[PDB]
Amino acid sequence: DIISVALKRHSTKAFDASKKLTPEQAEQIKTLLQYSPSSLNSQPWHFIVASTEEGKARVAKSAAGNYVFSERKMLDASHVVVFCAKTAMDDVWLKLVVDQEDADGRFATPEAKAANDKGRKFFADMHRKDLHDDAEWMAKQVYLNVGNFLLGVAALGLDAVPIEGFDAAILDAEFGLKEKGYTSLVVVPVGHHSVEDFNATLPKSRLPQNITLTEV
Amino acid sequence: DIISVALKRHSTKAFDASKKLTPEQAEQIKTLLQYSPSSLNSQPWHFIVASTEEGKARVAKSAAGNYVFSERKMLDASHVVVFCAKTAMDDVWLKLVVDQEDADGRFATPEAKAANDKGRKFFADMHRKDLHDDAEWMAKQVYLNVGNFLLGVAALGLDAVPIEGFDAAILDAEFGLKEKGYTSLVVVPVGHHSVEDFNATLPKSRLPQNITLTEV
Ligand SMILES: Cc1cc2nc3c(=O)[nH]c(=O)nc-3n(C[C@H](O)[C@H](O)[C@H](O)COP(=O)(O)O)c2cc1C
Ligand SMILES: Cc1cc2nc3c(=O)[nH]c(=O)nc-3n(C[C@H](O)[C@H](O)[C@H](O)COP(=O)(O)O)c2cc1C
Ligand SMILES: O=C(O)c1cccnc1
Ligand SMILES: O=C(O)c1cccnc1
Repeated sequence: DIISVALKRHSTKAFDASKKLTPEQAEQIKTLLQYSPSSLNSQPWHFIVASTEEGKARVAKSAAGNYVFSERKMLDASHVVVFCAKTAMDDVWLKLVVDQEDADGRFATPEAKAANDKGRKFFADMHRKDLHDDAEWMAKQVYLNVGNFLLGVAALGLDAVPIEGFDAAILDAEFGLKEKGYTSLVVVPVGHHSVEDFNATLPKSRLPQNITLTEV
Repeated sequence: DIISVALKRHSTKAFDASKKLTPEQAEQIKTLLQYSPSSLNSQPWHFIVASTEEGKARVAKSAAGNYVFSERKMLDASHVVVFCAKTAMDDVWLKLVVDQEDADGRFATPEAKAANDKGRKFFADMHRKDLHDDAEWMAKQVYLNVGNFLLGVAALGLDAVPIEGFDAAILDAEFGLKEKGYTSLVVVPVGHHSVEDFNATLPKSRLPQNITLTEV
């Protein structure tokens, strides 16, 4: 039951450095990142999946100094995913999405294809020119992906933790993201928790529905 | 299996208005909204769950003008969730979260509780005072919740569609959100697709992982 999963998952505070994902699980986590939905199917994202110790070290540089509790989590875990957002929306990226939709056989005619591209241009241009929010709007889609991912990995029976506690500037420069047109937003170490994870046996806490939720 | 679910879910273009959530399902979707994770467990969110004809109509007012093709989706679905973000953060909201954690028994001492509050203040204050990004940061958490929700509902065997195509100004005023300190971001009709959902029988399209994903 997916509710069981939601009610039992937690942010892992410590991972077992000897516990690695199976080859199949590593396939599955990539599938989840890929198939997240997104406004307009714009998919405005890059993922860095670090599974080597050298790889994870490069990511963990972003936590050295000020985020050092995040460091252990990034280094101990089997796989560390950096979620990145496109910085500006390029008409090349919109073309590449609609051509992918076409290749997959989503459009019955070229009329259908041109109409999809036109719609996508309209909203994308609205974010950039009008609302001046295209970076933010693209970042929101990455956070949607994160939410999808966390539940997904929890349902696979894997431990994870979302981390905003890292230096985006450091991690960007470590992978040359600014120049490729990306920016790191969230790091998600994935694996199996150790006996040092105090949060594994703590009760979940949420505000009551009568505060957060109106039924009409 | 959750990967099956991720691969099979779709954005529903038309719902069957006769097909209601069971009373149990209506409780389950509320559970998912509440138990989404968030940075600092800040839960900077409100939900409107519209299940009456009256209620859905009030939401569908937001799909005036350019957003007309949203309207059907909002009226025909069994349940329609408006995801709202807090507009600025109040110290009252941070208190209410830490008091909730305490009531749920997450802290062994007052030292534990005071240190959690102070940590939450540190990052929260960083967003408002330094980065001037607290609105955006709270909205990002709401989108994480949306991602969690869409997969969750899909795992329950329910259809849904995320909608950014609505008039947030109209929906806010309809529900007096500005005055209560919220703003609508995403509308998610939930129910069962009809045979007129053209998207139910189309292939899923995503960019290939050789574009989106770097393994290190
Ligand atoms: C975007 C995001 C950022 C987070 N950053 C951190 C982090 O830097 N360090 C950490 O220990 N937990 C982090 N968390 C975990 C949260 O504190 C956690 O989701 C929240 O307290 C709810 O608990 P749960 O995830 O165990 O249900 C983050 C959560 C989210 C959603
Ligand atoms: C934030 C968000 C906003 C969306 N808004 C709309 C919308 O207003 N109308 C619509 O029909 N679909 C909307 N979509 C659906 C997307 O087009 C869909 O998620 C994407 O094409 C991928 O297809 P799938 O959800 O079937 O996998 C939205 C998706 C997201 C993530
Ligand atoms: O994905 C869509 O079709 C979409 C996204 C934003 C606004 N209107 C439509
Ligand atoms: O939730 C946390 O633990 C958190 C959030 C932001 C930054 N550092 C920690």
